[PDB]
Amino acid sequence: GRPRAINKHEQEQISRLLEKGHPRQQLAIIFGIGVSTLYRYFPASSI
DNA sequence: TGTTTTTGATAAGA
DNA sequence: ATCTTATCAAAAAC
Repeated sequence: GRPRAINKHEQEQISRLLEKGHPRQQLAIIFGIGVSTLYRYFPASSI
């Protein structure tokens, strides 16, 4: 199968950053993954 | 060349 | 312009 873009570690962190107000576009770029992926891992309707 | 799993563009959104 | 969501083709792995 294909590996995940972010490990469970990165998920807790990104989750945090997102709650702290970091723009998904910025996080995408930095972690080198796609904005759509972030919206999947963390629905807007969940922050 | 083949399956699986997850990625990421993308279109649509009373 | 923005933001979000689910879809779906295919990249990534083996």
